[PDB]
Amino acid sequence: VVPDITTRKNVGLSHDANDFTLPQPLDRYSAEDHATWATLYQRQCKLLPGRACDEFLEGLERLEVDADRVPDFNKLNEKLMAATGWKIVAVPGLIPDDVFFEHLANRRFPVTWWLREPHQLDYLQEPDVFHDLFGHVPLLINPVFADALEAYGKGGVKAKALGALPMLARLYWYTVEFGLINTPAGMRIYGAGILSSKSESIYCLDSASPNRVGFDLMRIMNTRYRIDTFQKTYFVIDSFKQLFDATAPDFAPLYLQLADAQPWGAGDIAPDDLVL
Ligand SMILES: [Co+2]
Ligand SMILES: [Co+2]
Repeated sequence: VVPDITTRKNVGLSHDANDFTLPQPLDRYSAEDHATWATLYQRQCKLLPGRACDEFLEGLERLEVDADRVPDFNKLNEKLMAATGWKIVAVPGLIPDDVFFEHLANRRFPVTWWLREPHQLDYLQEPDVFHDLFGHVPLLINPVFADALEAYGKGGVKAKALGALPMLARLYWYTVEFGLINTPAGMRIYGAGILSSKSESIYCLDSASPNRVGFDLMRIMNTRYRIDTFQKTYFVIDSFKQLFDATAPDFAPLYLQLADAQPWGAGDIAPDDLVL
């Protein structure tokens, strides 16, 4: 057993014991880190036109996400706060789900502060600052998307009280992390896990292999996912409004009905799916 990357990167740093935040450690970014950031940024910006939803590419520009260095979170926050009242907060790496949703409930988006090493350029399993900031943050300037996230966050309390955090986590995964959005110009991507990826960005739109299924709240909350492979199923929304509107009803009876149900496997098609 050797220390994992999260442990190694955080040596000598602390974090709040309750909310897991710390000030962004600006001094810890090396020349190599800025170069790695610049390489990832350039790679994604070459790949994503015609694949990412237009709002994502626009958000990168409106927030002035740096092309050439790891961004200063405080500086980005000036723009994000003026747009939708959100801010990003630095965290050490993966945090508990209850803490994560509590941040979202308060319009704080947690971002892992450290970056993958150059040898991990192609892929990192852990979240890092490229995935969290480049992948997740640009859409937070869209007020409908931002409201959906806040609503997910507020749902954390009820989910925790009912032992249903994993059901809310599935909704988050299949929307915020791996969601597709249909447009008159064809299918586009809004999931951050795809937007920061070297290759999943290609597969999710070009391959006949994955299922593309119309968004359905109950179906999604009853669907397993895997973290270590490309998604076998992507869920497709018509608009960010659909995401927000999905949060309108009381989730409590949905959780209880699902508590004793057998969940769908990551690759299953349910009898009632709208398959696209
Ligand atoms: Co700790
Ligand atoms: Co993510």
